[PDB]
Amino acid sequence: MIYDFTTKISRKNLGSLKWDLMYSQNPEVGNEVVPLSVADMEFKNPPELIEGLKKYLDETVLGYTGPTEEYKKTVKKWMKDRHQWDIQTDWIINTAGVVPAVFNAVREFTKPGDGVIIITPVYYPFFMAIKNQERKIIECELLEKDGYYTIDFQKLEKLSKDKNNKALLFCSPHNPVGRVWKKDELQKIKDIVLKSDLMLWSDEIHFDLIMPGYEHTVFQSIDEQLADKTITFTAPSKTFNIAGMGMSNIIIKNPDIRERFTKSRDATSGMPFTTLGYKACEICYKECGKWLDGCIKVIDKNQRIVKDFFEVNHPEIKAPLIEGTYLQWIDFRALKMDHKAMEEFMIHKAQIFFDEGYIFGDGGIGFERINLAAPSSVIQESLERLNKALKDLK
Amino acid sequence: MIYDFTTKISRKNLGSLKWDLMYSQNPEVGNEVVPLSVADMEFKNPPELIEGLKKYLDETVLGYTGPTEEYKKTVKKWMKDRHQWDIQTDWIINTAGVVPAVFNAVREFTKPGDGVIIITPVYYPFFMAIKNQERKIIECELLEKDGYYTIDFQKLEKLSKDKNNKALLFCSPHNPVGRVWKKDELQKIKDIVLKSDLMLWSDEIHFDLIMPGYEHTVFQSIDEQLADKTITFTAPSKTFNIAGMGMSNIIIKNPDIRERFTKSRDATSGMPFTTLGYKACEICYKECGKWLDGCIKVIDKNQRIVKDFFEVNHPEIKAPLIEGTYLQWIDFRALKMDHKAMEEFMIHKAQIFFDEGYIFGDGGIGFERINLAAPSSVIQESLERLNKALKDLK
Ligand SMILES: *Cc1c(COP(=O)(O)O)cnc(C)c1O
Ligand SMILES: *Cc1c(COP(=O)(O)O)cnc(C)c1O
Repeated sequence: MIYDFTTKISRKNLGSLKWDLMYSQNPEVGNEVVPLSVADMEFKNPPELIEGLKKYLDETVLGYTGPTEEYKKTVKKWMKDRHQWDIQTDWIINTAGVVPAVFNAVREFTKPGDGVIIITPVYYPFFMAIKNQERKIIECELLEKDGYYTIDFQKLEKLSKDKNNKALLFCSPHNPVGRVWKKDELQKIKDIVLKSDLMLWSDEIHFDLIMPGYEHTVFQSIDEQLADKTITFTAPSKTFNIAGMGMSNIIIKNPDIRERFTKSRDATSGMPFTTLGYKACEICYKECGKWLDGCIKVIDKNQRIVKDFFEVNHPEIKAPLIEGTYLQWIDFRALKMDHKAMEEFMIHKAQIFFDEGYIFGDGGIGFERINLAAPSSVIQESLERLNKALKDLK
Repeated sequence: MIYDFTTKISRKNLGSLKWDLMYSQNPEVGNEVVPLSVADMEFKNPPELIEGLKKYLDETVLGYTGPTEEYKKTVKKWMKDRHQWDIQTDWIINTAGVVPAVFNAVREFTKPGDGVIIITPVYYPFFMAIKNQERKIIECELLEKDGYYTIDFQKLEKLSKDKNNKALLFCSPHNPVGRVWKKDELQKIKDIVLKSDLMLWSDEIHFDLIMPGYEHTVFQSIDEQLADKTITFTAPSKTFNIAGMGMSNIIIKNPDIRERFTKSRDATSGMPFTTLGYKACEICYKECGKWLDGCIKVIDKNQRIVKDFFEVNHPEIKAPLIEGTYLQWIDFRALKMDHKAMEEFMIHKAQIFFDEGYIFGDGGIGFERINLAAPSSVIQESLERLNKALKDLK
């Protein structure tokens, strides 16, 4: 199959939440502008998936649908071959998206007033899943040194000792800083977790999007006792740009926890009957491996394009390479602009639409998250607009 | 076009909930057997839909997607053209299925211990939506005389006086009895509702599947004040056999009720991001009207086959014609077999898989619901199989 990561596509007036958001923020945005905000790709989906879905549409009946044993086997096989992770078919529980699964986790395993620990700054829906259900957000801020983010273990161990805290909501790879947790880091966290009564909710939706050289370790794969009280969220959506196919594979080893998560889901959302969602995931894992390799190559090229751009044109702004995800963390703090001013400038002066750093927590103030999943030429067009805007800003 | 309502299809090992349930119940079931239980059709989807979805796939990106204004106008046009019902586009709230919407209504407009009135026997998920959320199921049993079901207005009024009951969860057309409510019946229910603090939740998922000779009336369309406190559940799933596309259109006129409903949805399932869900509904409404006409004819043709079948071979068993839906209600109380025992007989001796009447409430004990949405030849095969089983039964 021949893949395309070069065609500049347009998603204007097509129901794209990302594009509609851009036009809503700046009605005067040029027609040549492409948003680099929300985490979905500016690439057509894998050809095999599209051809596969069309083939399926000619065979199937779009009725009440559930996962086939083959589907489960395919997900189990992906975890094995791609992550040296041994799971069983009956460990897989499906939800229409990871966020709803997270909301469900909080709903079922905690009560109002209970605390949930998250490492910040981080993917904003985490905050929502907690406080929106009246639970307490317990922040364990990341330590940062010259752009490199690490875990505050002393503080984390302290928080785990607080009986009111019922679980650790973990992001791995960690959005938006692009960290792919090292084995030693995961070991320290594992010890803290097993030492307390904390449950482990590990969101590893970005675990297939790792940059060259780095290695992802499925958290619950390093210890069976840890796995006994862990809920791991996975899905093919971020990997193959199918967030609009709504299908997630939540892995839960413990029968008691699994059955509680399922009961709760069945009272809110219910079981996913989306036939194409099941098939899309199967097709991706079975046939879209080569496409993913090519996608990662382009992303790696793009993070280097960004890094180079600032080293050459505006050295005080830092865009370090990331370890995972296709979301790069750019440090604009040297501009000495508060986050509201930055946002205003990016949207109206540079017409570059990032996911403003501050939305991920106060630790993101001064930073900008750029979506690298676009053609290199598109990234270049955007940086040049920024270039002229920054120069004008003088 | 050439619409196929004759090809006997097989959905074995394809993830069909209906078929898998069948095999689970009778591993020895013959390969010639087709289930007539779960409410999805044993027909392939509308040609226009399939060609439209394939075309859409060649042009779209499967990312985070929301409804377009065109989508909304199309939903509005369908209500206007097909039901003489004037709705506004901002009245439309989307969910991934009607059942989740019902759970949402119960969770947001009532509290634990509150009562929700339902007219039984009825679609079983209704019971679950209430009971599994710690709410009280308040049954208002339908009156039955020679097969025809009517509303017990006296009981409904009595129950409406209990301030603990917060709403009436209505099914129109009514599954599983097949009643399409007359304006006279709806007006009488309305007066009872308007004189109380009862909210109205009208599940009208079957309102496009009306048999010749009858006409559905959207409940909230008969009175503006009733509409002010009514939540109407609609979707294209039952109509075009796309329960596997996960897209429902919940119509809520009142701004405050709507806002609350949406808030409740966002705290549990969030909005549907399904790209194909929105497109499938728009295609069906715009291009699949003729297919639907052909489908209803076969359903009408089949219900008459069932009716005549019993009158000729087992007249003590009654299967009267229905007014709406494609689910026919059969009275098997003349066999004097307790339900659990009768189910056993149907599953193993006759190898006919109905939706056992008792599952819809005690009022269904002794009845069987047959899915008419299948090729006429398939209905005949099934009936002939039960015929032998019945005779041998003696
Ligand atoms: C994108 C993203 C999700 C995905 O939600 P889906 O609805 O399953 O696509 C969950 N977690 C993080 C950390 C993400 O960045
Ligand atoms: C089939 C049916 C539904 C459809 O539910 P979905 O969640 O949209 O599949 C809802 N209500 C009744 C009365 C039905 O018979």
